[PDB]
Amino acid sequence: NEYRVRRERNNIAVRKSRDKAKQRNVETQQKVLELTSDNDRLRKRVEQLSRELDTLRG
Amino acid sequence: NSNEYRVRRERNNIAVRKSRDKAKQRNVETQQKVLELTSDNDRLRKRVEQLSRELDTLRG
DNA sequence: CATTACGTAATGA
DNA sequence: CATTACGTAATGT
Repeated sequence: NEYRVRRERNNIAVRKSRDKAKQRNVETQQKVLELTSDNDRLRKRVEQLSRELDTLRG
Repeated sequence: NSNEYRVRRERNNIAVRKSRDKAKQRNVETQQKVLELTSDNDRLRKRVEQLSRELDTLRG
């Protein structure tokens, strides 16, 4: 009957949506980790370049 | 007290709504953090390049 | 107490 | 079809 096949299609889609949202969350936390170490390396670079500018003698 | 099953269910349904609200807010705040770090890394990269061009200009 | 998989029905327009 | 909120039950996330 149509009811059971519509329900099974949705039951499959709800699982798929949930697995996909779990995937995006892992990917988003990865992204926060990569952007944060990039941020820290860029800050080290700025500090080091600023210090050279500030102490250049010629 | 009487009907402990319904007491526990009523309290758990509260915990569940609370947990789901919090998870949504954690999700928002994480996306905002990605935005923030992305725009800050952009700013930091322009700074590295503008400092570098200044050193290049001064040294040769 | 907080967290999460499950099936369902509504939303989406 | 994809997404979301719900209440339940199991479980220590």
